[PDB]
Amino acid sequence: MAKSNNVYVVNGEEKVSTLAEVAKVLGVSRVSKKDVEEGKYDVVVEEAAVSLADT
Repeated sequence: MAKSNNVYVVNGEEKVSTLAEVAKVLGVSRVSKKDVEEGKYDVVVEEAAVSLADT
């Protein structure tokens, strides 16, 4: 994940401001900021409108 206004896309679906969203699709428990920092999966991070950035 919950950032100021940095939001993600649930593997190309819904937009949520917390990586717990993708964890649903990724079949994982609570994949969070480690995904962003370690680069686990191809999740996109952008303020509000994502799916074309991944900051």
